[PDB]
Amino acid sequence: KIFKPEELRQALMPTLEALYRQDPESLPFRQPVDPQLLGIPDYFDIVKNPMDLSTIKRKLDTGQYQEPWQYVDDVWLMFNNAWLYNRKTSRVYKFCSKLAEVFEQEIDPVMQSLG
Ligand SMILES: CCOc1ccc(C(C)=O)cc1-c1cc(NC(=O)c2ccco2)cc(-c2c(C)on(C)c2=O)c1
Repeated sequence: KIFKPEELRQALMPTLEALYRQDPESLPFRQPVDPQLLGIPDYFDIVKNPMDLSTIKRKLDTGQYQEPWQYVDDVWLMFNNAWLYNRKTSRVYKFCSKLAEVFEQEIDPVMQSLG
């Protein structure tokens, strides 16, 4: 179907806020990765399509998504980037896995209610 921006925002924002409420696990993901500020200069050699919570939130707030799977795609892109770049034993990788667990619990009833 065709989705109105306000409809997508009201339905999907709670799933995004569930990620933000994870503390400390959302902290690596709330703003875009700046490899200079973080001291990880090889980041963009590995992560070619960056994504983060602030970008997703702004896109959802300002109507940049036409349909809900575009939002889901961006969330998983953020997770996949972090699992690709960070080592399996690293703190940031483990934090990512926690966010993905939360997202999987929240997203399916919302997607079913949408469409
Ligand atoms: C270099 C190691 O950091 C990273 C490496 C890789 C990635 C990714 C997303 O692949 C992200 C980080 C990372 C981590 C944290 N915090 C913690 O790990 C933490 C908090 C408490 C305990 O541990 C904050 C920020 C951060 C940002 C993005 O914007 N601001 C502002 C920030 O502070 C970035």
